[PDB]
Formats: sequence, C-alpha cells, structure tokens
Amino acid sequence: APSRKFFVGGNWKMNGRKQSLGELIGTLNAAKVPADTEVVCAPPTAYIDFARQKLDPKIAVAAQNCYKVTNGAFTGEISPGMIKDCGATWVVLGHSERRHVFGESDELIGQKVAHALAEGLGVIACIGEKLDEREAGITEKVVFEQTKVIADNVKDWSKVVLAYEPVWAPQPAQEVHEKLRGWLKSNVSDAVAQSTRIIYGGSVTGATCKELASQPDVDGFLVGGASLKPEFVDIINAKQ
Amino acid sequence: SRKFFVGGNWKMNGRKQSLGELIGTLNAAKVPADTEVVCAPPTAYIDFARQKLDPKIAVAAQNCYKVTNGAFTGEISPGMIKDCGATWVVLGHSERRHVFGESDELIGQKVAHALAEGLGVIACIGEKLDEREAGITEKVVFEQTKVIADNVKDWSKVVLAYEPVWAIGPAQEVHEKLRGWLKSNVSDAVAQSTRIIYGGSVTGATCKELASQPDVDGFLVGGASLKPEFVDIINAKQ
Ligand SMILES: [Br-]
Ligand SMILES: [Br-]
Ligand SMILES: [Ca+2]
Repeated sequence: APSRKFFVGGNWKMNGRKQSLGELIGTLNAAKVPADTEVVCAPPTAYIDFARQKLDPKIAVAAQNCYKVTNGAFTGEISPGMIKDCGATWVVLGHSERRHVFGESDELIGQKVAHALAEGLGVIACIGEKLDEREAGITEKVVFEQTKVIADNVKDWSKVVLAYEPVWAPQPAQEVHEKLRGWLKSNVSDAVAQSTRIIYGGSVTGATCKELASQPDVDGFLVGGASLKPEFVDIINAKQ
Repeated sequence: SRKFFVGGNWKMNGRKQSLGELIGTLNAAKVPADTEVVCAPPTAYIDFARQKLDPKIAVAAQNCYKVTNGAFTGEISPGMIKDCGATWVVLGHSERRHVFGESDELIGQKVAHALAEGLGVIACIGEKLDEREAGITEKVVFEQTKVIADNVKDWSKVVLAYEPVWAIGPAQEVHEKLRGWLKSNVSDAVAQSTRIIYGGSVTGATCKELASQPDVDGFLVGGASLKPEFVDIINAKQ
C-alpha cells in the first residue's frame, strides 16, 4: 500500500533496567512483527549489547547518540565503531533532547551524521522547531536549516530516515512532512524525495498511529513513551 | 591512613576484543594490599567490563545524568550503572566540562543524585592553561570544589580528582591547597580521610615520585590505563 516502507523506531530514552527491559523485549519478540514494517529499538547506551542479544534479529537496534570520531579523549561518549561492535546498526542523531537539553549544535550534528554514515550505520536524523519558533512563524526556516545541515553530510540517503519532532507540541504533521519532502525534491533530487522515509516523532500512541500513518507524507514514527508499553506493537501494526 | 586509589579512565577507546585483552592482563596482575583499583570503560561496555573483570577491580561509568529515569535521549542514570554491576561514576571530567559544556551546577546535581543512588563518585576538578597562566588556579579549583561539596552530605564514597587540563607531558602544591580547603570548609576529619587523586598525565615513569607526595592519594590515569604500564602505576607505592 505505501510508496515507502513503513518504519517504526522505538526510543526508550533514559528508562529501564535489565528486568523491565527484558520484559519489554519478551513482548516484542512474541509479537512476531510484520515483514512490511521496519522496526528499530533504541535502548539506553548501557543496554545496547544486552538488548541486541535478546531482541528478535528481525528488529534492529539503534544507539541514542554517538560522537564523530572512531576513538579518542572523549570521556562519556561512544563511537559508531562501538555501536557496531555491540551489534547495533542504527544511531539516532540530532534528537530534540540532545539539541535543547544538551546544546548540541547543528555543526556537530552534521559531523556526527557524516561519520556514522561513513562507518556504515544507518542514521535516524531528527529535526524540529520549538514552541517559540512556531509561534514566531519560522517553522519552515528552522526545519529547512536543520535539514540542509543533514543533507550536506549525506552522500547516500538509502540508510537515512528523517524524523520530524513537533517540539512545539487536515493534520499538522502532514503539512510539515509535505514541506520537508518538497525541500528534498528541490534541493537534493526527485528520487531522494520520493524514496526517503520522513517519520513523525513527538507523542505517538496507539490512539494516534492509524490516523497519522494514513497521511500521504508520514512514513512511520519515532515513538517515545509508548515504546516502553504494549501499545508499541499496535503502532508497528498501524498499517495492517 | 588514606587507601591508595588508582582509577583507569579508558575514555572513548576500545572494542570487545581489545578491551577483553586489556582485562585479561589486569586480571592476571597482582593488586597490592591497601590499593583500590577502578576501571572506567566506555558506556557501551560497562556491563561487558564488569562481567570480564575480576571482582578485585571495580567498574566506574564515565558519566551519568541527574535523575533516575526520564526523557533524556543519550543519557544513563546511576540506577542503570548499579544495575550493570558498576559501583562508581566519574563526574565533572575535564572533557565533559570543556568539550561538552557541562556546568558546575549540573555537575553538582549529578554528584548529589549519584550519591543518593548508592554509587561512589570520582569528582573531577581542574584549571585550564589560560587560568593557570593568569594566576587563578586556586580560585578556579576552590570554586569547583565548593559546588561539589555543597552536594556531598557524606564524603565516605567520594574521591576528588585534580586534573590540570594542560598537564599532558605542582601536583602536590594544588593537592595540599585542596586538602586545606576541605579542612576549613568541611572539617578536619573529612580533610584527613578524603582521597585526592592526581589526574594530570601519569605514566609508569612518573608514578612513584607522584605517589610519594604527602597529599597525593593516587591517580585517575588516562591513556596509560590502556597499556601494560597501568600495572606499574597500580604498584606506585610498592
Ligand atoms: Br522520541
Ligand atoms: Br583521565
Ligand atoms: Ca601519598
């Protein structure tokens, strides 16, 4: 049915311990996820290896962040090389919490994108405007600036997914996704615009997934709180 | 007297194969009596390292955040660290302060949370070259220490690490001043019992002389912690 393969990422954020995450993983393994959804789970960094060992190999594992060189004097960071060594195949970059709580600049995010892709990871590249920005009427400026930094660091979009986070919060998600796809068409290529998944972040739940997934430019979801809950399986099945 | 303390900060280095080999060499080494050894692996390898290291060596995380769970993509909490079997966290490392912009206020909040959650804390302080050359080392490190101390109720599980950021090639002079700070601003008892470890460059060839200084209680070792000479550093008092 869709033009781009449906993509569902679950961002566990800074939540869970071995016991509770083991239970979450058991539930996902028992769901037998459909072949037509690409599912990725992003555990806290201390649990990437633990989670990859237990999770169904059909579900991919992402790190929630990484740094921009293979090794070095960066206490508290991890590199793409470590992510791959733990069996993870994706990284989430530019998440709103890294930008707005931890002050990660666009320049730094672009450098991380380039390094992660060179190292062979997939990247879930996050963008989004804050409340003050939406109220000031500059949604497009903000998300187009963020997207261009990402694009300037992407040579091959096959392993990139763009995630729009409505940090400020007919469907408003659809309006933004259509504009982002138009940006890709005009500034990268029609082929990249037509093939790149643009997934919706923020507060996706079992109650909103079917309506949002029916929007023509919404290709999936980056799921926060609901990724810890049984309803994540219903989100995976939003197109079934 | 104060138990000699040797921490190895692996920073953002190593993979399972190379860290497994490093751990084998540490497991085979004889750790002297009255010496507390701690290794701080990259965050992706805290659990791995704890599983492979002999219990004689403790594991530290290289950083943590200031609440137990929450919407902090990319962070880990003290509860997760303890769940992986680690018993320490390094907080305030110069790279966190200067590359990643962590404020004194944030570091203090992390210290309080990690202690409340049952971890030991290696709390790092230190001046940059421009501060050393301006003559303000003491002012800088005293203020950093004050923010830490305002967040420490019980010093039993705290170790203070002095890292002159520029010392990549004195220590005793600063350690003596920091101990005097503890004496005047906390208590004589805390000053006498708290380990103050040196986190500037330490190698096998410099460790014995540093360890003999009266106010140096051990080391937070950087690059040498990845190398065989870390075992010589563990033996710096022998
Ligand atoms: Br999220
Ligand atoms: Br260090
Ligand atoms: Ca001494």
